[PDB]
Amino acid sequence: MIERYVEFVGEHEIDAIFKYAEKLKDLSILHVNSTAAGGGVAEILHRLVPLMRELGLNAEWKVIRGSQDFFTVTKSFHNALQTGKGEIPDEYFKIYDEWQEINAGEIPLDYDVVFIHDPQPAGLVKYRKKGTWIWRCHIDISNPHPKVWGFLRGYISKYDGMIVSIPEFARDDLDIPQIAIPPSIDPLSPKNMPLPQTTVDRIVDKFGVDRERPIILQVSRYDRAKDPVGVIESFRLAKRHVPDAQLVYLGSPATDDPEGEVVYRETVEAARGEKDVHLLMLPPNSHVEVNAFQRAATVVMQKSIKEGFGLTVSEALWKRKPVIGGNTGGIRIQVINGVTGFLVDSPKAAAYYLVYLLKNKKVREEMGEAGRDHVRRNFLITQQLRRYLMAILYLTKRHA
Ligand SMILES: OC[C@@H]1O[C@H](O)[C@@H](O)[C@H](O)[C@@H]1O
Repeated sequence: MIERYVEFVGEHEIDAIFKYAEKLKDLSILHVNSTAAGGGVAEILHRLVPLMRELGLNAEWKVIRGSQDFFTVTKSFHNALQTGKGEIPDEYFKIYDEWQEINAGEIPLDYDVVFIHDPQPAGLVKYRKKGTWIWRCHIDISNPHPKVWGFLRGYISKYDGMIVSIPEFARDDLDIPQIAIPPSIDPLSPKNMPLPQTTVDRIVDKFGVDRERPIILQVSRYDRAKDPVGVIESFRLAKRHVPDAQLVYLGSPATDDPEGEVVYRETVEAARGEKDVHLLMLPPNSHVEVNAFQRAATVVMQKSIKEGFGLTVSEALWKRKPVIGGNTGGIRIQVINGVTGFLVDSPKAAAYYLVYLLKNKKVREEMGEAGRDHVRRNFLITQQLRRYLMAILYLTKRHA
C-alpha cells in the first residue's frame, strides 16, 4: 500500500517514512478514542493504524465505551471547550471520572506509546504505566470554558506531549511540548478514490438530485457547530440569482454525539417552500456515497461556526471543488481566501460567494486545481504518518 503513494508525494517522503519506522520497530503504540463507527477520528485511524502495521509497528487501536449520560457529558465538554459557553453541573465531572475508571479496567495501557484522542479518554492518564503519553486534540481549545478547561488541563499537564491540528490551538498555560500536526485524507480510501461517472450518476440519481443542474453540497452532521440552518439561508439568498441551483446537505450520526436532531427539524423548517433543498441522512461508512456527491458538486460548503480542521474541506479540494468555509479554526489553513475557496463570517457572505463561483466557471476550475495541489502538498495521509513517526521519535527520546 505505502509504495502506491509515491505517485502523489514522491519517493523522498516514502523513504523518510521507512527510515523513521525502522527506528521505532521495537515500540508498542496504542490509540484510544470514543468511536470506530465512522467519520473524522475513526476514518483517519481506520487508514493510519494499518499503515503503521504495514511499516512493522506494533500499533493497536481501542475504543472507550460509555452510557448515553457519559456522551451527554463529553458532548457538553466539547461544546464548552469550543464556544467558551454553557452551564456545567458538578455532577458532570463525577460521571466523567467514573467512566475513566471503568474504561481503565477494560483497556490494557502497557504500551511504549499511548495516543489519547480528544477529551473523552483524557482522564485515562491517571492509570498510566511508564510509557510515553501523547494527548491528540482534534478540537478548537483556543478560548475554552475556564472550568471545563481547568479540569481537563489537570489531566493534560501529566502527558509527555500534545498534538493540536493548528498552532493557534497551542495553550500558553501548558509546559509540555505542543506540536501542530493537521489531520489528512487518504487519496486511496473509498471516500477519496477516483469513481467512474456511471457510479457518480447512479448514486446522485438514487437520492433524487438532478445531475444536469448545479449542486451546492455540505457534508456534515446536523450539529449547531456546522450551522445547517445558516447553510439553507445562504442557499435561499443565492437561489434568487442562480435559480437552477440545488442544495444537498449530506448528514450522518456520531457515536459520541447524542445532540443530533431538532436542528434537523429547524433545517427542515428553514428548507420548507424550496423543493431544490435535499436534506439527506446516510449511515456512517457510506464513504462511496459521500465520494459520489463530492464529485457531483459544483461548489462545496463547510460553513462551520467552530471547526478543529474539517476533513470534508480537504476531501472537496482534492476532487477539485472550490470550498466556501467558515472563517474559524482549521478551515483557515485549507481554504486560502480567493485561491482554494472563500472564508465567510455569515450566511449572507456565503451567498455572495455562492453566486460568484456559480457565475465564474474558469475561476471555479482554477480554484479546484489550486485546492487539489494545496491538499497534495499538506493534507495527504503520508505527511500525517511521517509527522506522527517524527513526534513519537522526538517524545519517546525525551521520556527516556
Ligand atoms: O472526539 C470527537 C470526534 O470529533 C470528530 O471531529 C468527529 O468527526 C467525530 O464524530 C467525533 O465527534
